[PDB]
Amino acid sequence: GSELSERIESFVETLKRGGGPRSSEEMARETLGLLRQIITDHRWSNAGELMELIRREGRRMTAAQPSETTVGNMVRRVLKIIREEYGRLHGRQESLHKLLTSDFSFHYAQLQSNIIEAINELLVELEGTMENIAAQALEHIHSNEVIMTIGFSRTVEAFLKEAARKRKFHVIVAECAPFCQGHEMAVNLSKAGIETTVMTDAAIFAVMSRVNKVIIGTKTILANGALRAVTGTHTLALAAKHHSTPLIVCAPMFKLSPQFPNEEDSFHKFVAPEEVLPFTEGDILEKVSVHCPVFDYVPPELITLFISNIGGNAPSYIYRLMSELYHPDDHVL
Amino acid sequence: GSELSERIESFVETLKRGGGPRSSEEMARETLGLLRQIITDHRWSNAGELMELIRREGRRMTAAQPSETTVGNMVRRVLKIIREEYGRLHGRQESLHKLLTSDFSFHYAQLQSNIIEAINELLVELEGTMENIAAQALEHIHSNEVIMTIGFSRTVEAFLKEAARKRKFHVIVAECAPFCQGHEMAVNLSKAGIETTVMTDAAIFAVMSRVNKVIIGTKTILANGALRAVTGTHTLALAAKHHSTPLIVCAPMFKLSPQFPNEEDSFHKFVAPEEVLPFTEGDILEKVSVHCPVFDYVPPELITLFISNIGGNAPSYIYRLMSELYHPDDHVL
Repeated sequence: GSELSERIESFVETLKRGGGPRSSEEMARETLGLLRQIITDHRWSNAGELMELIRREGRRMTAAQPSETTVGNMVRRVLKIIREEYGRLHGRQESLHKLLTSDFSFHYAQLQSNIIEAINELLVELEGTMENIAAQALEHIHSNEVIMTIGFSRTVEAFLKEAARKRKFHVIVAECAPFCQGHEMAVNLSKAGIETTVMTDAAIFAVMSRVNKVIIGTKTILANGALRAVTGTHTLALAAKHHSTPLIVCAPMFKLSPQFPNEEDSFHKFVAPEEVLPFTEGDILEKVSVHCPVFDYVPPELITLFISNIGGNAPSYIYRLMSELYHPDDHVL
Repeated sequence: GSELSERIESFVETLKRGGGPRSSEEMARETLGLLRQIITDHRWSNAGELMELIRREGRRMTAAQPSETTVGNMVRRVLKIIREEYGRLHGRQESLHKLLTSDFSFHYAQLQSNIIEAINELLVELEGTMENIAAQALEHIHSNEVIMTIGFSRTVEAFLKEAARKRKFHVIVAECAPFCQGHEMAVNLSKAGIETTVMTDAAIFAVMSRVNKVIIGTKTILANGALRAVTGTHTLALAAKHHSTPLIVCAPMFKLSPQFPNEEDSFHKFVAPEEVLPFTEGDILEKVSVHCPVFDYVPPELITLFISNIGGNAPSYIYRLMSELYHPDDHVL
């Protein structure tokens, strides 16, 4: 009751003010725990009331920070789990087969336990996602390869660290300006014995002719296979496509969002201009427009392969995965 | 004279039957020497008779073996030299300037010596073409590069041997089947300490993703910048273009031919089918048509740079280099 309300308010304020869970997996775990607490503590009779309550809470959390798609993905996953459990306990996707060959008000006592155990199984699968992704490193990295990365991705770091246990290769890291988090990735990889190079994004094209493949992380994966990545990733993808360099996206399954790139002006995250132009510039700041987008849109045609905890896939198959995780009626939320 | 006629007949029969000068430079030297002997021994009152007799001899030599463009190039170079000598001694290109602004057979008793000394200067410049081309190796090869070659080219071998004196790199050689002369190139490069790999042409597209640049020779350079190279070079150029891999053609200036790719069905050299399908196959040879083209046509858009004894040029500039060497009236010959 009161404790749940305080937790929800704290989560919303943390999302609004930034910070909090640095790891995306940690944020997904916290969202799943909050949803589990909402299901346990709040009073509901049938599946419809629970779905409406979850929809309202997910709407609030999404409006708190629209750029954090993991919270909305978790809300939609919980809604799909609830729908599946209700259909299994009560009854027995849109397609041509369904079109040709032709009510959540009922209450069941054991529905809540099934929902809770399904959520617990989802959390358990979430805990082992990084190791599952990293276990496929050897199938994609050969001897004396050159790998190009941008920013600081923990999944890519685990990928490269696992691959380095048995193979020798070179890794080039571009500092994702202004927040040059690529330096941390470079020093972490160098601490593991991998030979690493530090360079600015301005050189991404220049060295791209000597890169064998590109391995990057992402913030969100759209329904068409497009990426919401860190800024400068679109340029890296274009440079890789210019040289036909394969581009690999190491992204967990919980970063898939059933949204489409139709939305505008809310995609990129705009932060204070101080990161790009310091306040000490003076008078010229009065008549200069400074914009600092944090995220970038990458079209699906620039992506070669998606590596997730379930294996490797092409972007053209992403829709099917998105059909297996989310109900089409929960896209609007 | 009888000796000159017998030399011309021997040259023509050697061209018709194949073999003879293994290197292109040796064939150019022999053609220039034959033309000089023709000019000295034959009796001509004026420049017109000399030009017509040289045209007749060049027609005979070209008809002896059309695929050997070096002989015709030498004939046209000598004709242009004669034209320029006569114009300088007697008088003082098509362009808009000439169009807006707007006669041989005049004996001068001094043209022969000028022609002979110009031919001698051309031969002297020809002697040092290979070293001039190889002197530019260090400007195009960096440390730990990967180079891809096809067949056996003397100029590329000199290029790589000169570059290896100061730099360490990897060279991949594709055997130009059926005449697997790439084995000789690989062995020779390994004798110089360069690390080399032997592979078939079927693997070209398989390995171009790990190649930094492609350095190849050619048999002929066309007026539009196109190439007549060994069979299999077109697919190599297409694979390099697929990966935006720069393609460098190391070819001396005497391989430029003012002809255009309009000519068809005589471009490639067709040899006995024994090289592709052995005679021991038996009955199936009765109803099987097997063709063995020796040369391939490479469009100019697949070539990045031409390296010759005068430096580096783009294909789009080839026409100018072609206008500086040959008169437009001698293209038909």
